[PDB]
Amino acid sequence: AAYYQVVPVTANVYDSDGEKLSYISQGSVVWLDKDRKSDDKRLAITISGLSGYMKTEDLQALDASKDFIPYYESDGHRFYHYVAQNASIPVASHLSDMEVGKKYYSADGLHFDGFKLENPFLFKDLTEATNYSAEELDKVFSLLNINNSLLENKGATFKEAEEHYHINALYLLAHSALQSNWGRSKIAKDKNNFFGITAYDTTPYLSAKTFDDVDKGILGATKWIKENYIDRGRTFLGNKASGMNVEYASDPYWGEKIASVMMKINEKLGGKD
Ligand SMILES: CC(=O)N[C@@H]1[C@@H](O)[C@H](O[C@@H]2O[C@H](CO)[C@@H](O[C@@H]3O[C@H](CO)[C@@H](O[C@@H]4O[C@H](CO)[C@@H](O[C@@H]5O[C@H](CO)[C@@H](O)[C@H](O)[C@H]5NC(C)=O)[C@H](O[C@H](C)C(=O)O)[C@H]4NC(C)=O)[C@H](O)[C@H]3NC(C)=O)[C@H](O[C@H](C)C(=O)O)[C@H]2NC(C)=O)[C@@H](CO)O[C@H]1O
Ligand SMILES: [Ca+2]
Repeated sequence: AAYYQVVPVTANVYDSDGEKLSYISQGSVVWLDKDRKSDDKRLAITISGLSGYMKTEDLQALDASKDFIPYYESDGHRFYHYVAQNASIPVASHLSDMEVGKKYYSADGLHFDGFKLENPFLFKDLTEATNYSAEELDKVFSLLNINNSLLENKGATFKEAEEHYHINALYLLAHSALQSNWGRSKIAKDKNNFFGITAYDTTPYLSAKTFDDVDKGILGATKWIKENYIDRGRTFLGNKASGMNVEYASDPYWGEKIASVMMKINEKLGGKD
């Protein structure tokens, strides 16, 4: 088959030596790589920029004529990634080379047969500060109709976290928005944990770290990200080949999702970044 789906909760991706390169989530769809050798035990695959090997034990073959395969599609204004059958995210502006309503396929969301995307937020150095002020960040809640968020009116805390830890506050807002449903998930409300800190796939709620209050949750999560990712040379969102997404999340499109939120916020606030 050309496409395979991940069966267990997570599955590893390996190099030719059998060394672990990353891990990907249940239901993820990987492409068979016909330029490398597969055998009975391991398939040469590509996923979210990463070319490696997966155990056949962890995979189920798909039929693209009846099973969902992730794809990209333009509405004539934005290009969307269908990451699941009923969920899309905007990744880029429409390019004249895109046919509206045509499904496109890409192993990295950057290289397509007929055009190339820039996803600048996906590769932006997260140690560079946002050009948004605390007051501008606070405006996003009204502009994106975000109701009942624990993060409302916390722009000043995001900017303090940026000042102190040298981590982009637009990224911190977008990461908390995506990971905790704008500070409305049960982990957010119970644990003041807006960033999925130690929310492991096997037991996400139980494993998630606890913080004392909303401000200590924003500052403590920022500290944790700085010490565990930025200071260890993971300085951009990325994908399964490089960046924070290699280790931070099993979801192969975690980085693309956060970059999409950054893109949406930046457009609403006037394009300063
Ligand atoms: C279309 C769209 O936009 N959809 C949105 C939707 O995505 C939103 O929902 C949110 O989705 C997120 C994924 O995109 C999901 O992310 C989860 O987040 C945590 C943190 O990122 C992550 O946890 C990782 O788990 C692994 C284990 O599986 C750990 O790796 C282990 O670490 C051990 C110790 O270091 C090590 O011994 C083990 O060997 C290793 N295991 C493996 C297999 O390698 C990670 O630990 C790392 C390595 C570390 O210590 O640094 C751990 N990361 C961290 C930082 O702790 C999950 O993988 C990830 N899940 C997926 C599928 O990616 C959000 O989940 C949150 C946390 C939650 O469950 O509440 C999810 N949020 C919600 C609210 O559902 C959605 C929001 O509503 O919005 C949609 O629009
Ligand atoms: Ca190696």
